[PDB]
Parts: sequence; C-alpha cells; structure tokens
Amino acid sequence: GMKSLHRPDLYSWSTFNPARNIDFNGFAWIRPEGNILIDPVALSNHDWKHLESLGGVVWIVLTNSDHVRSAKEIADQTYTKIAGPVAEKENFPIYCDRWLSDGDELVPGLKVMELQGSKTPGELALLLEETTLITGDLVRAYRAGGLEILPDEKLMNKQKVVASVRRLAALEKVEAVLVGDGWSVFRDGRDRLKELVATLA
Amino acid sequence: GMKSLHRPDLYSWSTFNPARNIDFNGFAWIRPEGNILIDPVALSNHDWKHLESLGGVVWIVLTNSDHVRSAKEIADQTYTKIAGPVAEKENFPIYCDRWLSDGDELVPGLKVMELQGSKTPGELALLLEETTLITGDLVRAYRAGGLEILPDEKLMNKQKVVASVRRLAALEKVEAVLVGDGWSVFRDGRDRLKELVATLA
Ligand SMILES: [Cl-]
Ligand SMILES: [Mg+2]
Ligand SMILES: [Mg+2]
Repeated sequence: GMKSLHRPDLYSWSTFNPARNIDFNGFAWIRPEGNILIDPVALSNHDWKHLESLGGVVWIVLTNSDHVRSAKEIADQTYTKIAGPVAEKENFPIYCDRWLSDGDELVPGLKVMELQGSKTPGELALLLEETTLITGDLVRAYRAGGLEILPDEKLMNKQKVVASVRRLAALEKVEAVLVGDGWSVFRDGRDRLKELVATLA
Repeated sequence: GMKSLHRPDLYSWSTFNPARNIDFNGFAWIRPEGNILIDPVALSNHDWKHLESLGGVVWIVLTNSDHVRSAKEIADQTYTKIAGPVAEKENFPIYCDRWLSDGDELVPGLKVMELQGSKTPGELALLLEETTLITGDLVRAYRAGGLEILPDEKLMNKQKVVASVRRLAALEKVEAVLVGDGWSVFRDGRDRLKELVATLA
C-alpha cells in the first residue's frame, strides 16, 4: 500500500519484480494544488481509495520510457496530465501532454534535471524542494543502505554517467534519495551519493 | 516478496498496515545450520517457495505475544521450533519450545536482550553479529529515516523504557536497526538510536 515517507506529504507504493527480486517503486507528492505521481506502478483498490481521498491526481511524471509502468491506466481513469523526458519525445510509449527538460520546474519546487549516459537519453531526475531527490533507473539500490548505478552493459556512456552522478552529489541540501528501483534512502542522501561517486572515481 | 537487506543472508517480507501507512515486517536469517524467522507475517505461496529454496525454517523467534502473527500457520506446515520471551511464558498465545532470557544466545551470533516497560513484559530485542539490531514493537518507525518508540499510552513504565532504549543506544557496533513495524534503518543505526534517546531525555 501507499506508505508515508520522511515527510508527511510523500508516499510510495510498490510492485515486487520476481525476475532482483527487486521492488519497483512509485511515488506520490500530495499537494492542495494538485497531487503528482512519479513513475507509478499499479495502484491497489485500497490505494485508489486513499489517493482519491487525498484529492486524486493532476500530474504523472515519467523519468524514462522503461518507467511508463501504469501511467496510461491511471490517466484513463482520471483527468491527469502526463509529463515525460524531452529526449524521448519522438518515440515514447505513451502520449505525454508535456515534455520536460533540464532546468524546468513542473510546479513550484519540483525541479527537473536530465542525466546523460544512461540506457535511455535524457533520463530525468527530480529535485523536490531541494531536500528530496527522486531518481528513475540510473541511480538505484539493490543492496539496502547504499546507492548504485546501472551496470556497465546497460549504459550509453559511462563517462557521462559519472558526470551526471557528480551533479547529483553536488546538490547541497539533499537528505533523501527516492529510487524507482530498490531501497530508497531517507537520511544522509548527499553522503550516500558521495560514496557512490567514490566507487566510480 | 522476500527481499535481501544490507547483508545478503538477511531478508524481509511485509504486509501493509492501513492504520498508519506503514508495513508490518517479518525477517529471515538464512544460515547453513538452519534458517531463523523473526516475527513472521504471512507468507504467500511464492514467498514460501522462495524460503523453501533457501533451506526452509528451523526456528521462529517471537519478540512478544502481539507479534505471534503467522507463526502458528508456519509451525503447522514445517518442523520449526518456536522461541519466545521468558517474561510471558505463563500466558503466551502459542506453544514455545524454548523461552529466552536476557543474555541468551539462541545460536552463535544471535544475542538476546529483554526490554522493560513496554506493552508486554520482557519484550525481546535481538543482536545479530553485533552490527544488526532487530526490534519487535518498542522501537519502530512511522517517519521514514528515524526511530521512534511506542506512544506513552501503550507503555507499562516509561522510565524503564527510557533505560531500555539507552541500553540499545549503548550497543557500540550497531549499523542496522530492523523494526517489526515500519521503516528499518540500514546505516548509522547507533546514531539514530542516540537521536531517539535525546528525544526522551
Ligand atoms: Cl498466495
Ligand atoms: Mg526500473
Ligand atoms: Mg507491532
């Protein structure tokens, strides 16, 4: 079900993937101005009732094409708009109302960053009010307690990946790193990103 | 599903708690000499098969009577023994093959601690190879990233609870704090326990 995180207006719900054996995580930011979902996996019946009670959904943000997940189903059931990465605008699996690029702010406090060198071009990462970073696939966590990157054979350009991760590690106020795949970090996120950079340096 | 944690031989599987938007968590320590479950929640057929492939179950440790959870059902389908807190031996909800006291070591490396003042007497906490603390109910986590205790209204004696937590905080090598209710801590566990103590001082 939808669990509250390190702040009372952020939730995550997940689908276990039997093939790392790893949890695929969706995220919700609940706001009076309109709730926002990120890389949403399927919502259970309970989860829908909870989400409707919290005010529904006005935006779904997708970090990359492999994270389309249940976005189409959720859009068909609501009046939400969908935002995706501008680098994948010409061949995206679903219709998006808006294409996001590095430096955009979808709503006040939700900043967009494009990462290079990943398995898809211009994979998005989101900075929510400076202290919460949300990643799609490039930064993930199979071993609980740390942060990892996608393996080398899935990368378009490892040099660009290291540069991307350094940019994330340079975000001065990051406390939490919420990950689309695996174990999210809720405290000392900047320190976990720093350790990750050291493994790639 | 059952997922590996901060070390590859520890797993957790969980059931959602709609009252507080957090999970109820079971834990498994996979060992050549016999697997150990702690406060086990229900196992799906898939999780069963996964556990079976890892060697099954030899012991279930229950930290307190309120975490009996799915222990009966698992006991009925396996030859597991069950261990519980000696302080509740006279009225426990299921038959136990062994009663644990403070200082006991169930198997080498799995040290037992009795906590005082909680909602049940002599609630157990477990210290696995000095660096992983596993708690039942007294220490839990609703806000992801920290550690909390049960509210005052559930405690038998707050003064004893504070002394019990101070003791947990005195375990010098703790990095992970696995909790029966809510968000487990995988890194810097001692520091989270120290912060919790500070809120009770
Ligand atoms: Cl089942
Ligand atoms: Mg993924
Ligand atoms: Mg409990």
